[PDB]
Amino acid sequence: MIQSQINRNIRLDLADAILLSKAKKDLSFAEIADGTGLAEAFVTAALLGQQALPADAARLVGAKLDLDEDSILLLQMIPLRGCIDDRIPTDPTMYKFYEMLQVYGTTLKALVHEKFGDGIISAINFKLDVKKVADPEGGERAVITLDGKYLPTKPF
Amino acid sequence: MIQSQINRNIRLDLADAILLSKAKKDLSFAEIADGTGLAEAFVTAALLGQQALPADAARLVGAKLDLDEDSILLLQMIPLRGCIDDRIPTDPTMYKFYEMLQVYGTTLKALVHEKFGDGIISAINFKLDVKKVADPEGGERAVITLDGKYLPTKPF
Amino acid sequence: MIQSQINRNIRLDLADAILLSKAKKDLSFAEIADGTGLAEAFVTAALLGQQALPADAARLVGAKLDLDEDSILLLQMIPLRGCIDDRIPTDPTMYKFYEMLQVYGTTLKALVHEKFGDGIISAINFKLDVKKVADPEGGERAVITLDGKYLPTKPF
Amino acid sequence: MIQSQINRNIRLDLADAILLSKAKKDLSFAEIADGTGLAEAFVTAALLGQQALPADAARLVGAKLDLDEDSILLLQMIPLRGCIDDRIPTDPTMYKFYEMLQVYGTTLKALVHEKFGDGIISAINFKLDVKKVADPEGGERAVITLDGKYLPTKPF
Amino acid sequence: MIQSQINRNIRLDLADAILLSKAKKDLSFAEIADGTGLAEAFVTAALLGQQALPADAARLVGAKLDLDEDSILLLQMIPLRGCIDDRIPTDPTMYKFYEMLQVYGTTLKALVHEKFGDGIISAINFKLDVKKVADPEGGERAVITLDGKYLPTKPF
Amino acid sequence: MIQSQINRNIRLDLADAILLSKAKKDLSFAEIADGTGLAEAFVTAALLGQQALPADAARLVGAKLDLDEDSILLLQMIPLRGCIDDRIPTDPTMYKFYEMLQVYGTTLKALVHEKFGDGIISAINFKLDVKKVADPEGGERAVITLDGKYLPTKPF
Amino acid sequence: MIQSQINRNIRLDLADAILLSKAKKDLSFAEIADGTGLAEAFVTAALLGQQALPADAARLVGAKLDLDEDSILLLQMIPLRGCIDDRIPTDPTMYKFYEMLQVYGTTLKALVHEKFGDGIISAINFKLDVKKVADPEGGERAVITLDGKYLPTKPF
Amino acid sequence: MIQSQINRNIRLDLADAILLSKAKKDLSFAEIADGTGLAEAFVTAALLGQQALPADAARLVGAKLDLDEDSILLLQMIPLRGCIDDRIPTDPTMYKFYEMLQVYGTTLKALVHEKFGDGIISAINFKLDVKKVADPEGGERAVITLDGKYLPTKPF
Amino acid sequence: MIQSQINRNIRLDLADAILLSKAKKDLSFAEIADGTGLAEAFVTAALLGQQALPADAARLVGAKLDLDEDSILLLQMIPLRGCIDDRIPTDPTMYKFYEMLQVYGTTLKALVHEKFGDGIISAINFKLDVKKVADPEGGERAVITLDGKYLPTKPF
Amino acid sequence: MIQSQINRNIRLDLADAILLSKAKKDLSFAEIADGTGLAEAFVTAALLGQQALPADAARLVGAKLDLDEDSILLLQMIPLRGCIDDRIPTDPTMYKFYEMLQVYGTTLKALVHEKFGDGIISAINFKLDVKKVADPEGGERAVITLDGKYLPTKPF
Ligand SMILES: [Cl-]
Ligand SMILES: [Cl-]
Ligand SMILES: [Cl-]
Ligand SMILES: [Cl-]
Ligand SMILES: [Cl-]
Ligand SMILES: [Cl-]
Ligand SMILES: [Cl-]
Ligand SMILES: [Cl-]
Ligand SMILES: [Cl-]
Ligand SMILES: [Cl-]
Ligand SMILES: [Cl-]
Repeated sequence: MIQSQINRNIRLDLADAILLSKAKKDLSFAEIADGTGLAEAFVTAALLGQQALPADAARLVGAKLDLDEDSILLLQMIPLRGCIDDRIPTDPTMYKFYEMLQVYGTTLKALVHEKFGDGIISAINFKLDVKKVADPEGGERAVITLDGKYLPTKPF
Repeated sequence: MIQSQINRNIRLDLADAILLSKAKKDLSFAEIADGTGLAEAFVTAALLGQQALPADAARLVGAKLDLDEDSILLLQMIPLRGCIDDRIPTDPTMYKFYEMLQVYGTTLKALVHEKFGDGIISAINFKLDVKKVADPEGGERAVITLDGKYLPTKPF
Repeated sequence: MIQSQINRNIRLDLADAILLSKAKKDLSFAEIADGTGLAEAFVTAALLGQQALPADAARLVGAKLDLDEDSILLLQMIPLRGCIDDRIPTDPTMYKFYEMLQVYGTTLKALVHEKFGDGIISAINFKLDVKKVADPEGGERAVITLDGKYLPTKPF
Repeated sequence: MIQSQINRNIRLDLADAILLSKAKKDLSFAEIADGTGLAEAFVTAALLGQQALPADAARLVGAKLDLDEDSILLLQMIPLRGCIDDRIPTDPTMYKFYEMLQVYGTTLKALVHEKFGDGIISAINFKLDVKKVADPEGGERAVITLDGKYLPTKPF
Repeated sequence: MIQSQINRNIRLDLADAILLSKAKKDLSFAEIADGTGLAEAFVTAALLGQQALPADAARLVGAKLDLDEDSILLLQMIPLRGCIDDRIPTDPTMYKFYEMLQVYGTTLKALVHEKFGDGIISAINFKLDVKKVADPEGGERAVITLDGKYLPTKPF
Repeated sequence: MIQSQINRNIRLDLADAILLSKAKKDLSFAEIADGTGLAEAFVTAALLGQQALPADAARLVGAKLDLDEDSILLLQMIPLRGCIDDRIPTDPTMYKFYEMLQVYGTTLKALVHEKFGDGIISAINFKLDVKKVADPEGGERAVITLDGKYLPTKPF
Repeated sequence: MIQSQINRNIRLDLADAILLSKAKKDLSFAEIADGTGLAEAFVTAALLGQQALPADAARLVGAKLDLDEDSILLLQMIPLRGCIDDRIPTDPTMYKFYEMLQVYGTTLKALVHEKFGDGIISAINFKLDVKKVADPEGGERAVITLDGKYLPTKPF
Repeated sequence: MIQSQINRNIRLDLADAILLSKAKKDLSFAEIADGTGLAEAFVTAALLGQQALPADAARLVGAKLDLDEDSILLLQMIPLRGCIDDRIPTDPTMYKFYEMLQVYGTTLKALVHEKFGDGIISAINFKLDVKKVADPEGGERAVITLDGKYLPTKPF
Repeated sequence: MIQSQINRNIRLDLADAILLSKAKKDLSFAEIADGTGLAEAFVTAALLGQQALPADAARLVGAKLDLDEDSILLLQMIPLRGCIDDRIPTDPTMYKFYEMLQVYGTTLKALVHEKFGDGIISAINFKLDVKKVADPEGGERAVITLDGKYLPTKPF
Repeated sequence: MIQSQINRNIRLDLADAILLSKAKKDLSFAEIADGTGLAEAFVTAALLGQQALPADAARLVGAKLDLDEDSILLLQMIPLRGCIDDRIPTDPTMYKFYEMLQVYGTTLKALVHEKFGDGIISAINFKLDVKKVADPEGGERAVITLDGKYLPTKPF
């Protein structure tokens, strides 16, 4: 039977223990998500308390990280989602995504309505991925792809 | 000589004036960006107060929207950027982007450090586009691509 | 061409003007929505800056309330949604709905997960209605029906 | 003799103990509420620290979840209600109920005053239920019914 | 037909107009409420935008303050209630009532539960009055009486 | 010699222990303050961390609740007062009192200045009591009396 | 009859007009307060919207600053007090008094409870002055005296 | 070698242990500071985590309160200063000093600039004392003196 | 006589006026500060409402920007300082100085105490300059130098 | 393989442990960073949880401070950065750098755009140093140099 959480700190504590294990084993997130059938981002978001793993993926990543039974079971719980400590990120890496919203949120609204119509892009019916790409000027670029279903507001 | 703003309300007031004129003339953002050299997202951001237009583009959009000279000039100022009224958006369209951060923010961090290293994805060396694609299962998907340069932290 | 807002105050200023005109003419919301083809909840929300009316409905309610042409046009814009002044309602009537969330919000989470799965009830593919019902123990009850599409989260 | 709580953290910690014991036993909220004489939504709220169970119900559920006597006693205490961590939910499932308020809160005010009068719909003399039903267009909808007593403001 | 507001500022602006008028006429609130059939605190609350006046009362107080027709009309509207600018009062006279809550809030909960049970003291079915008495050790005391209906929460 | 706290959490954890003790022994707040020479509301506030008990009261309540000697001593310190977790109450019982302030707070200011003059009603030279009184329309009413010294501002 | 305000902006806008007049005329606060029978801290605070001037004083300053009669009448009304824009000063001169509270706030408490007892030092029955006095080590110090009554807290 | 803190809770936890010890032994702050050569306000602020003791003072107060060597050493650390839990005090005693700033804050600024000039009054080159002075009209007055160097701003 | 401000919006509104004027005349801050005797950073801060100009400088920049006499006089007032609209900057250029404090805040504390001792670095006895230095690796750096006086805290 | 953190408290707790060890051994930060290859500001930031140490440096400082292996590993993780407890610093030493931003933030934007163009100064590609210079007038000045790469904004 589906089980769900109501206090994010139970899964966030476990996130921290997972990350300590990961480090001691010198693991990558790519290699933890290998063999689960599930994208890097999805599996990583789960370890970090933001998705549920199916029973088999839970058992497999739990094997790779030496997790007790209670942990493997926590990973299959539907989480109380929300990874930002207090609304606005302090961490520069995370912050720059928030800054993208402070610069473009209204343009994104404006252009979503023009191209699709009244309503929203889903973050539920949704995938993302992060791709490292060569910058043609030297260095590297991240291509983060947000792929969500257009959901129209339709009048009643 | 480059000129800059310190109070966002001046450009955000102009943005409202622009949208009314835009509505009266029944224009699209695609049409307004036509003949500027500049991507739709970049030109939309500027009208909405989040980017400067070069003089030529400013005159060009300004003639389309029948803007006065002060307005054409304001559009060339470097803005006091920040489009969200009060940190967290109320508007469902804008809010879903914020929610993507609440679900994936720590995943984006984790994976950025794994793939690139210690540093950040730029919001300044950056590009975004919004693309509509049909959904195999019916409907339209929005694919929003955030494209930023990786900037490493290096020890000193 | 679809036109969208970015500053809630334009439509909220217009809502206040509409509400004064309404009261001068001694109209109900029922009678303003009558003839539009649209549900009284929808037309009301539109008046109050939270939905867009189609042009014909905008002209009808325009004529009823004696609104000018720019006002009828504003009523057709896709709003910057968000009716609460500062996140938490101060008004007792509005506040009690919030209070229902403070009491039942985790129970709603738990029961959505058990009855539907991992995901959300949509507020976009959505309708609500308010019905007066006699209370067998004297007086009147409000039955408020919130009706939204289940959107699952599925792993990727 | 009636007993009451002043710090939510005591029943919320108990909430988390309950959900782990629930998860370990692979129980459902429906089967914990069975035999209590009480709605599923009522008993769940109580598990999650938002209502008091009567001693008979507290004893029945405590023996389902193997809880100690101090816990069975806590469940009968009148709680310090408020399930939301910091005012605005971060969890998308919970958040969408809040989003319903951001969009329709003033419509609900307007329509309660129109249909009932000056006053409020009670969150106390109140019930709720959640039903799953097929959507004629395909998929499933949730029907959440909020059923409260109208309490008039009467002048003095 | 009943009419209601959704932005407190329209009625708060009218409050400031009422009070300038009152000052110029050197009127008290006792005198404005006289002949109204309504308690001083009720009529005052209404002038200050926190209650609605019946039509006769509104015309009567408007006669005494020389208010235009729209104003007399605004006083009959159901207000968007909430007199505190930004949640916590800055003004020392108002702040003390807030302080009484910081000191006695939890005692009031405890003693409401013990004396009545699980539920709330109504703020809607409610009367308020302020009485000046002599202090036995010299000076004056304020005896403020909050008189609200007990509404139990009962299981469902 | 007089002893005082600077962090509310010491006394509030103590309150949680007191309430647990109290619940086991199935005591009321009536019976705990009995024998104390002090008003029910004063003694309850003290147990809840919002008042100091004198040593004899501290001893008498400590024997009834079976508290250790360090606790009986803590009960005697002058508290770091402030019972609301985070400024606004989430609990519907405590919240109605905050709502009374949102509706009537400016009316209280206004009427205080009219009856007494420029200054404040004391919450330190203060008492409160709660009484049940049957409502002749049916059920029960809570009559809460707030009784505070008037303290004028006088120019200097 | 005493008149009072409920919106601070009305008196704060007047403070701004007073200050520009005061500058045009190159006046000091000492000169404005002279011949008034009142301390410069008191009179200045009134001009700044935080105290009420008695009628005589009000007419005296109003003459100095060339104020209209509505402004002289406003200076006699009882203000909605609170001079800090948003809880915490941004101004370095003002902020430093706030920093004195962050460093020494708990000490002040501890030492008021030691020297006087349970209770508070008044900000209402209160005098304030500011002296420039040379520093024996060189330069100038500021000596600011907060002279307030001790208001005890005792059982009931 | 000078040592400093970055997390206030280490010294604030110690502060609570000091106060429990102080109470158990029934000491006063005047007697803890006596023999130290240091002003009572200074020594008290250090005990409460807002100043650092020199090593001999740290040893001397540690003897009187029976503290361990880890504690005595902590007392000598330069603290992370900030005694107010969350910006605005909840405690009536501490709050009144905050209210003094809400009333007199702009006046203190206006009178600093008049009497000294453009700059600030120091909270660092600063002392404060608290004297009891009986009132001509009866009871006692607290005369708190804030004595800080004046630091001008001057153009560069 | 020294004249000071107490509402930042008067000088910030002027700041905007100055900025439009500046842009119309296509002037740099470098050139406006020329001839005033004052550092470009000082003169710019003044224009932006964060410093006062001496009469002569105010009349010079006044001539340059075509300001009227009330303005030239506002430029000479001691401002109510604080340039950030709502505590945390939204603008990427201003935000990165805030991020400097989030990353290095505690390091600056720790190193200040190690190198100078207990106390602060002044932001009043202070100056800053911004200098463009070529980066060896390609492009440009800004070297921003903050030059403040060490003000010790020492006991009393 | 690179390891990163998502919860600042793990490393902020280690920072507290480091500082106590550091206190006990009476070390300075200059000594701890000696032999590290790395600047003092860089290494201190790392101990305080705001930078990652390369393995050799981690091993060195761990030896000096007697840190266990889990700790030496932690210091190599990429941190969840953000040293400020709750956005605005309470500590006077930290606070003055925040005030520099409230006074000069917009001046820094302005001069950055004039001297470099549209864009930001990096806090990532960044060096920071703190130096003591004798004050020609008497005492010591702190010169903090912030040295960051300029990152331009250009249209796409
Ligand atoms: Cl969604
Ligand atoms: Cl960037
Ligand atoms: Cl949705
Ligand atoms: Cl209710
Ligand atoms: Cl249900
Ligand atoms: Cl109610
Ligand atoms: Cl008081
Ligand atoms: Cl008081
Ligand atoms: Cl200082
Ligand atoms: Cl300073
Ligand atoms: Cl950067």
